[PDB]
Amino acid sequence: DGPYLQILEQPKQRGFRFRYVCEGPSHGGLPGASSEKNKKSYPQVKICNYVGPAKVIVQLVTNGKNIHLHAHSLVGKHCEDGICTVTAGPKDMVVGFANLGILHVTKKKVFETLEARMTEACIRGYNPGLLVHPDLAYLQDRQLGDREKELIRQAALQQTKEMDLSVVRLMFTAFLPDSTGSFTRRLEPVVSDAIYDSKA
Ligand SMILES: *C(=N)N1CC[C@H](NS(=O)(=O)Cc2ccc(Cl)cc2Br)C1
Repeated sequence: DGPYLQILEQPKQRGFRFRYVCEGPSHGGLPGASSEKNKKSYPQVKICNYVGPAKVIVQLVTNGKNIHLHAHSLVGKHCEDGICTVTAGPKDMVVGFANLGILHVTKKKVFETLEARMTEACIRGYNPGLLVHPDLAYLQDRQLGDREKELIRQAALQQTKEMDLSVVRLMFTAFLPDSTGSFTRRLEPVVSDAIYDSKA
């Protein structure tokens, strides 16, 4: 059986509030579903049917029937431009995320963000067929043609109206190395349970 990503512990659905810019940095983390005062635990995945070096990304996605990129940003260690990028392996294939925050996007900046996020996803091959638009399906970086840009602007416009800023999901995607060592072999992604803003 082929290599696949496994969720071992989900994020907890309720009880963690989305943070604002003004709270600054944080050493704390979105809790795992099984977390307790006395034994804190965190979202945790495992790469399976493969041992060796790997890349794991976390993206923030929506809780709609057609799952898309969310406008909020993952922040914390190993977070850039709303994506958390870590390594796995070469022996231990289990990866945890103990420093995840979900940063409120500026409403008014939802569109600009999405467009900003959709582009990067398409450039990097981070699930654009699935998460941006069906016809952007040519995943895998990438120099953007004019027709790609227009689907993106159109998608972003459309999906900005749809955006629910009170709920997100994590999407985990693992990458294995090609012959050159570049992490190119993308395994099918896995979506987490919904996370709802506490607002407290
Ligand atoms: C940033 N300057 N903020 C001011 C209000 C928020 N503060 S907080 O630390 O995020 C928690 C808080 C505190 C008081 C009130 Cl009334 C609401 C909230 Br969410 C962000």
